[PDB]
Amino acid sequence: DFDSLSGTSTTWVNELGSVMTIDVDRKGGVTGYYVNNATGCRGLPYDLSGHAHGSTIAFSVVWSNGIADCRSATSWAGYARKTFGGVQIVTQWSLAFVGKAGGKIETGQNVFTYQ
Amino acid sequence: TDFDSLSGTSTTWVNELGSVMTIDVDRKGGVTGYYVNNAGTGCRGLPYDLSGHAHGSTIAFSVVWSNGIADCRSATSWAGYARKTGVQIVTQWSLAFVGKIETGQNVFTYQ
Repeated sequence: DFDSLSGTSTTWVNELGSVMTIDVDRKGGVTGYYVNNATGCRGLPYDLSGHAHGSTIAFSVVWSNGIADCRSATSWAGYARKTFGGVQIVTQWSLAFVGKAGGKIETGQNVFTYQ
Repeated sequence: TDFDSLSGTSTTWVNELGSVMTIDVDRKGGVTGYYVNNAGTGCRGLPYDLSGHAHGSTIAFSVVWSNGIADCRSATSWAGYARKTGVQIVTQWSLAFVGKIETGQNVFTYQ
């Protein structure tokens, strides 16, 4: 349950080796940071914010940190899935970026495992 | 113009389903405000908090559908870009509920 992360800091990794550390407060506020391993802005920390309640969570990263700006933003929505024994976050992500052709939106799936 | 131009401002946007959001962009591009689902659906006609971040021409924000009044056991995230046509935000959304995931597109029109 995301309410069980109240007052904790936890690190999670997805199938690409992208990592996030999320702090969930007593009201379900989510702060932390994300390191992308996919793409541009690889290996640098980006600020992350969102919210969790019950079995669902959502969080956002803008890919600009004052070092590398990938002219893009990603948001994730997910649900908690308990594993034999652990808990994973099963997400769908939305990506927006501005390139030569202007704005483009993309989508995919990411599963985050608790470390 | 782009989201940097909204720093220190509060603005209202309406999507093609007639749902409404108000976004407050702080001086560092933090986004806070409220979302009202008007679609059909649960958690309808009540403000939910939204949070996210904006920089340049892109924005990302999310809503967890629990506000201490109605809980729809779900979370929606949007990522989008600002487009001049009027100014619109073209978004892709992801919705996670119960566990299942749905996706779609919303276009928000500045009021």
